[PDB]
Amino acid sequence: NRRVIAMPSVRKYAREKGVDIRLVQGTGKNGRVLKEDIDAWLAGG
Repeated sequence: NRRVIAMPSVRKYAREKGVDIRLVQGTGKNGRVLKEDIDAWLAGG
C-alpha cells in the first residue's frame, strides 16, 4: 500500500531531506504535500 501525495518536486525534496510524504500530511489541493510541508516535518514533526 503506497498512497503518497506530493508534488513532483516535493517528493524529491522530502526524498532528499530524508522525509517521506507518508509521514507528512499534505494540505495542498487534495491534501498533497508541499515543500513547505516537508520543511515543517524536519522543522517540528
